[PDB]
Amino acid sequence: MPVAHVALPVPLPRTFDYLLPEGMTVKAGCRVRVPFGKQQERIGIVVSVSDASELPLNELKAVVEVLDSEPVFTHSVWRLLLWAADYYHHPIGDVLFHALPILLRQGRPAANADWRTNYAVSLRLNTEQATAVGAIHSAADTFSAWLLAGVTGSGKTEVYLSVLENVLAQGKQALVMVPEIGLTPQTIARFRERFNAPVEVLHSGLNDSERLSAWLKAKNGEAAIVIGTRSALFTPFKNLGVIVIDEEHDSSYKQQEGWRYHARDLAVYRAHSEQIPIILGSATPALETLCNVQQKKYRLLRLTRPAIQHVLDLKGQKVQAGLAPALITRMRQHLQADNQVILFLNRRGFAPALLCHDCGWIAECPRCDHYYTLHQAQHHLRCHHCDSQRPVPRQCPSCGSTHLVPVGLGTEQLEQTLAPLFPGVPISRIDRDTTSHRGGARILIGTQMLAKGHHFPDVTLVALLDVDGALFSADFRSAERFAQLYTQVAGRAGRAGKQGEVVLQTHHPEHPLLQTLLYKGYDAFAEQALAERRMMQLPPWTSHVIVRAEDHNNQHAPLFLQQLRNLILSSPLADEKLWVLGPVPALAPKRGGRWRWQILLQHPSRVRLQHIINGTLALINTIPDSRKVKWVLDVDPIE
Ligand SMILES: [Zn+2]
Ligand SMILES: [Zn+2]
Repeated sequence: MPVAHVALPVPLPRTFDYLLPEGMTVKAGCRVRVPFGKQQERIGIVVSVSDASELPLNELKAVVEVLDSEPVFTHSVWRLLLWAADYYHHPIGDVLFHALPILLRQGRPAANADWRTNYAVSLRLNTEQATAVGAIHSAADTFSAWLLAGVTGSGKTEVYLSVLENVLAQGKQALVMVPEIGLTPQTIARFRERFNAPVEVLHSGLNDSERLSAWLKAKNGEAAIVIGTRSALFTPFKNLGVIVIDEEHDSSYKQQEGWRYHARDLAVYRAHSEQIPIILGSATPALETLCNVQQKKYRLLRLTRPAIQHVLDLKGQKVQAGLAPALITRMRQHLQADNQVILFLNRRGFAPALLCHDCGWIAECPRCDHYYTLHQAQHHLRCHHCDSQRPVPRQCPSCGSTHLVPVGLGTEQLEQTLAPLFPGVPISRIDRDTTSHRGGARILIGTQMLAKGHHFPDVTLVALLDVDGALFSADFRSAERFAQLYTQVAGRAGRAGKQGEVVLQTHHPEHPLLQTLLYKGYDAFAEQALAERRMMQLPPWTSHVIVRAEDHNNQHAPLFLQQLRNLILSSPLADEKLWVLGPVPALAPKRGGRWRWQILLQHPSRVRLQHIINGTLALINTIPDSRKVKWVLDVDPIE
């Protein structure tokens, strides 16, 4: 009598044991229908089969039905999901079901209702592009990870297409991932045209039957290329030969609710498991990717080859609605010409800092010298790093001025205060934030990078009002995000024959990172920022895990996190290189009627930190408050 160890779609980090009735057989990765709870039945996925259970066998119930004779996961996806459930510390049943098409989550048959033998290659690459294609061509049957770095217009997409052509010429399949925002009509029609082979485009418009039909075609070899967003990483393939991740830095590859996986990292694990090349492409590569190049874990392939810009010093200026006087003037010049203007601000929920508008002084924690977070309503400064607290001072202590201003505020009523300064001028946001156009003069308000397929040809002035927020944020990654945005808009501004203008406002135009970025470029900024991350022992040079908790009384969550902190620190694996910081309020400390708190775990070794967390979680029942609180583990947070 075998025992099936079954994963169910429930938020418990365990499997559930069932007996197989005589005559019924099943294997790992097959779905089953099983009893669950008092008198309910659910679909589960068999994780393994053995002849034993931790419970007495006479306490086990029987599997009702086996749904699959062949598994619904290929090996490499199965190995990736089991590895990820452990590394992200997420319930195995939630991981496995989240990776399936909806119809298969529901228990329906994995069924509905070639190009290989005769592949026809249907173009002049430059030297640099041919070197890149050739390097991946020679690397085709073992694992290797490549950063393809080149500004927009340097020909990355043509390298991708030639690599794919070579992969299809081998009779192998390909996976192409693009950001959520990336599946444009032009992009898609481009791919489909180049390949005389079936291409499946997993775009968010697809209904569940079409998503299953594409899954089946990739699994059985009928589709040559699957193009999709972060979840396409779970696509089964018969014979996968390459993975391409376009725009590898984009934050849409990190899932930030439920299972918080990072598709970029999991795609590299998948390439290592399938023993194939993965190409990560970007005009503004993430620091962790540049760190992987410097450490020789990734290989670099570089592709190489005019807007007016002004940096405005805010110090002592008579601002109107957070806009420098000289910027207001420029905006009037462009608006009078019937052109459009984009203002970029920090993201809503940004945790503001406090600085002197006259001399530039920034409020800093005296204990640990990190920049303070300003809480205006409560007239408090609070340190996100060490949790110290001070009243807001009446005077700058460096110069004596009373003109202390918050930095990093979003479009807080700014729509209302911009209408006075620009009467009769329509105002409109452009952020994809729609709670889950083409004309003359207009002011556009943005808070993040535009999509690669998202252009506003009638914009001739971009203003960056997010500089101070980025530089003096309590989030160490904000400068990196700002550098990536700046490089995009500067590149987009007046690509040719359309004179563009970019204006940056800051109280610190001389800031050394900003100077490197503006006059030496992204790559130089990135080398400098990476060196500073290393000195500070921050990601990508150490590993971080944030434990986030919330409550309805501003007491349960910090108490639970204090206790979790002590339990972590008491781990037999906890050494001198482990830091556990906090508890501290989240950078958005309260949303709804909930208080949000966190601790940060930091270690140089990703695997050691994983083992420390594993030992802590095996003892989580030692902290009974763990069930009085909603809490999650966020491994490798992008915060
Ligand atoms: Zn501090
Ligand atoms: Zn001052």
